Amino acid sequence: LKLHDLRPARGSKIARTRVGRGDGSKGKTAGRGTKGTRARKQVPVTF
RNA sequence: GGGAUGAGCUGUGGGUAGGGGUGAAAGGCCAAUCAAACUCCGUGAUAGCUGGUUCUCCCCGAAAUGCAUUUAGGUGCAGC
Ligand SMILES: [Mg+2]
Ligand SMILES: [Mg+2]
Ligand SMILES: [Mg+2]
Ligand SMILES: [Mg+2]
Ligand SMILES: [Mg+2]
Ligand SMILES: [Mg+2]
Ligand SMILES: [Mg+2]
Ligand SMILES: [Mg+2]
Ligand SMILES: [Mg+2]
Ligand SMILES: [Mg+2]
Ligand SMILES: [Mg+2]
Ligand SMILES: [Mg+2]
Ligand SMILES: [Mg+2]
Repeated sequence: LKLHDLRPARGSKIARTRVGRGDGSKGKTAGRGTKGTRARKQVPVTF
């Protein structure tokens, strides 16, 4: 009853990771680290 | 300082247009840009390259080696 009583099951929904938002999280390279290809592009699986 | 009746200078009007013109030839000039003008479009071209990437705390925590490579400042797999 009463729409203000519905809550999702625990573990069903978890917040997305925002990756370029300061030093306390994935800071500036956003997990990329490198200076090479992988810092700006993807490497094809076939290469 | 050079020429200053000459292969002179100059006005007005016109013509040659981009891998094309024009050049007593320097790759010179073609609207302050020229070893291929400019504008718009393809187009948010591509760049193994440079730069940038924004709030917090808790736990753990490297590598800079091997192999191969049109490879050596890149990448794949292993190692961590
Ligand atoms: Mg910073
Ligand atoms: Mg990562
Ligand atoms: Mg890398
Ligand atoms: Mg490096
Ligand atoms: Mg950087
Ligand atoms: Mg593909
Ligand atoms: Mg004319
Ligand atoms: Mg020459
Ligand atoms: Mg000019
Ligand atoms: Mg041209
Ligand atoms: Mg060309
Ligand atoms: Mg296209
Ligand atoms: Mg520790």
